[PDB]
Amino acid sequence: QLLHLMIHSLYSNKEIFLRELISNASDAADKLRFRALSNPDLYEGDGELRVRVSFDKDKRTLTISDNGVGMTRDEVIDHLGTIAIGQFGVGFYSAFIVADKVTVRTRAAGEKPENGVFWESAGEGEYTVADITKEDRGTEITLHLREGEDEFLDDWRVRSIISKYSDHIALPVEIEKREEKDGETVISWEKINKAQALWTRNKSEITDEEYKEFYKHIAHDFNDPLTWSHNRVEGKQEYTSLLYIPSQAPWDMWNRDHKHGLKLYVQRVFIMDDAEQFMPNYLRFVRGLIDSSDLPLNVSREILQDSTVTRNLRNALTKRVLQMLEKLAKDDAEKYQTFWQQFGLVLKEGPAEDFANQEAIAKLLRFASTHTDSSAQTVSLEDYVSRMKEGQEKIYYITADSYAAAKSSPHLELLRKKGIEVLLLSDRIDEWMMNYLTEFDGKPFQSVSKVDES
Amino acid sequence: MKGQETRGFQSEVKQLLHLMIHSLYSNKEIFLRELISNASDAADKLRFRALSNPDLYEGDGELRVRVSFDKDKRTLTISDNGVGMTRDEVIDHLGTIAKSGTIGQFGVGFYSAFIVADKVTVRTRAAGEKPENGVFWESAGEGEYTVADITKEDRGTEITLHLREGEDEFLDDWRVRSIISKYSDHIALPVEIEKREEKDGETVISWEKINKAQALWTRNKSEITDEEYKEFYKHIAHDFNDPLTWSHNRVEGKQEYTSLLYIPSQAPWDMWNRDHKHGLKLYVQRVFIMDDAEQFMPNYLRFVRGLIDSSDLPLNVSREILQDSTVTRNLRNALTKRVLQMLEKLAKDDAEKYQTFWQQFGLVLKEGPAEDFANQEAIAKLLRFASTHTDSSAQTVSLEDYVSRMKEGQEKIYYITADSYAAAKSSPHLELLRKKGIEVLLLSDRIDEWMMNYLTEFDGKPFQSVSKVDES
Repeated sequence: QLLHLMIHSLYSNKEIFLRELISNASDAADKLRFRALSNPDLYEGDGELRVRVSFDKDKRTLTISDNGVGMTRDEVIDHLGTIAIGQFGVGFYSAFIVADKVTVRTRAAGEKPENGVFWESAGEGEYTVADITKEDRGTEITLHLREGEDEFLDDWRVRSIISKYSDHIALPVEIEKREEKDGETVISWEKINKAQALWTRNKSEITDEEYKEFYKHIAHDFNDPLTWSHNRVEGKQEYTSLLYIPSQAPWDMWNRDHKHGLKLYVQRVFIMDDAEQFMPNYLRFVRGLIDSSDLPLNVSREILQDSTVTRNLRNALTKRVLQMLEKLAKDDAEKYQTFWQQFGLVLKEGPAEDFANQEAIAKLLRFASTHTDSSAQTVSLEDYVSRMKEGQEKIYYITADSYAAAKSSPHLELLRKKGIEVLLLSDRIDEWMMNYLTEFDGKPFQSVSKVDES
Repeated sequence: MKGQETRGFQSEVKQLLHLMIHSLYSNKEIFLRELISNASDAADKLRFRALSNPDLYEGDGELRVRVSFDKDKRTLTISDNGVGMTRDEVIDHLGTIAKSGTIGQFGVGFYSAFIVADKVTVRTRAAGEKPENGVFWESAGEGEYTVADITKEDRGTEITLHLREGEDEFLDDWRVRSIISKYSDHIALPVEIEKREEKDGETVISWEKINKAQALWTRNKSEITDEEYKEFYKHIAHDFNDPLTWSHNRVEGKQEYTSLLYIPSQAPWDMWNRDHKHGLKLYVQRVFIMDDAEQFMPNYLRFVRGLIDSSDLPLNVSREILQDSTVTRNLRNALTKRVLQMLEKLAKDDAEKYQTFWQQFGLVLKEGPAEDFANQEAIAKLLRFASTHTDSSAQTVSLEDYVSRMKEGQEKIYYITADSYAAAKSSPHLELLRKKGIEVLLLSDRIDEWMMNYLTEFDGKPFQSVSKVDES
């Protein structure tokens, strides 16, 4: 039970806990830097945010300490007391793959050090909570390594790993550096981290693993993105965007209770997650961030809804997704087919929602067809067009509930006989979509079906 | 259906779950991969018990797995004709699962399944049993299951998922046909999908193979995709991680066999265990013999996963035999060399992936210079160290690299031994050397010490250290 299912689902990469606590640190710092803008005292001492990693080979413990927003006993109770922010939970329990005891100690931002929180668990089922006095604010996680997990006690190996999960993080990730220097012990801290907000760096110098690690960072997805697009704009609109396209559709995609939007930053200051006013509905699947100069620091989820600057930004961002997608479509056909398998049904509600970009959208669509006796929705409108017979004016299509149903079940033999190709639309939404996508490249569509004799 | 009896209760639940569902939403299409891999295995086991009793095939000797669905009923079936299940194997394996709702992989599959289906039904009959001993099984995957004895002429297992709503992609021909094609390109057992067709009033059913159906290692290197390889690894190693590289080789002549050997991206949680799980997968004349056959690799390479098809071994061969078998010894030696060539290559083609390998297995590989003198030289090149040459603790120093950087007139390879990279770096009395400017390997692994008592020289050059044992 405990063993198997995970030894294969999560234990795959037992380093997972590490690329989470660090991610949590990179977010706790963000929140703090946002509160402290208008409330300097929160920094109460050190304003140089960083996450520190260190180990005690003798005591067998790895520690990760950050000085960000820290937590409240309620915030803690909430994440670790699940059943009789989110990543912290995953990272915590995920740590047990490599640890038999994980201990947390945190004191909140702007709080009496006497209001610190202490939470511990030896894995199993019994935890330990306690109010305590924590001097420096932030969160500190101490792991007690199991036998055989001594790789997290080797300066080299540990350093190396940490790198793999922070080159994309802006928060400095410092590693302890003791050096036996005359008599006493000189304790230093050097940073492994390049420490610059990813979207801030020049595309030229960002590795693919960095873009990929960064996607998993903001989207909270174990999978890699299919493509992305990094763009910096100046002038009319001044902002920086970095948008992704997953490779697997999230479970909450087909729900009224979403998970969509872009991560919003203003003047490099974090504002909120899931700013849904930035992408139209037919692009719910896009993930990414936007860092605007033209938006106030005090923007409201409410403001963006009636915000013109936002609509303008949304329109611009919309076209980038469409370009990204077409570039993918020409650059790597195999991944686009993946895209289409995961999101084709979401993209089909675009012709009725976005007609300024209708042509573009239509080019990204794929269809099943008579041109191959398979149901592979591999056919593109342009392809269809290129194969039309001389004298053919219309793009023919049939609608049904099944590929099968629409294939040899209708009355398309006249067309078959004339050697004309017929799109075989068979998705629940196709019928509705065809009310808005009425012509492509100057050639109008037309269905086959019953009842019609002028 | 006689004797329908419902069985309910057990008592366990927490942490684990939420953690898994998190990863079982990462890919709901996975349950399909499991069932297909399962039928693939429930097929090799039938072929093993085969020759010892050719009557188990009861007619159909063409093993396969059929996938089909019914949109109106919202069902998806994955029936194979492999070995099957005994009422007890059923209750034993399928019971535990149903009890913790809300061998081995036989669970991931059904678990992910329930995420997708609000009901899974399993009609089965183990090979070599009267059609009357057919076992039925079902469960809303809530807390209780139902069992009954049914009659199933057809041997094998017939799993059926009733799809939850919103899970319509699994009733979609195109859609379903891909995933299958995705999780079977690397499988030998044929994977067929139903091809229904109404012929003038009637409805004729046929089955078309979507699968290539060739044993991966039986195909030419050229023809195999880098992806088919990676997926084949996961299938036999049970490791969701891609491997770093591999080595496919078909040897003809004096030694008739084929070998596919991989080098995992990460050390499992049992590398340093006396309850291992280490060994290759043995095949004889293409027929599956056994798993984790540790008699084929030297202990210092226990990290290697892969398989082997011997043409010089009897369809008998047992662990006990391989152990005392000459043919085997010559193979372990042959494979050992191939692993080192592979490793040696990796170091050349991708200094970065090799640095991963080092990181993951460097310490296991350090036992080799003293447990295999015959190859001590090759092994010595593969090792990597943290020298003074760069102000870093990174273990990126080749011993060959070292032979280079050696002020003329120098003939010894110098090294320090410490408990930490820290100690080793300056804690000693290095100065004298630092002055004359000489490269010094900084060793900080517990095993290093043991190793330096046997690793005497490398490139004709002997090793000399800068010792210091200061304890009152």
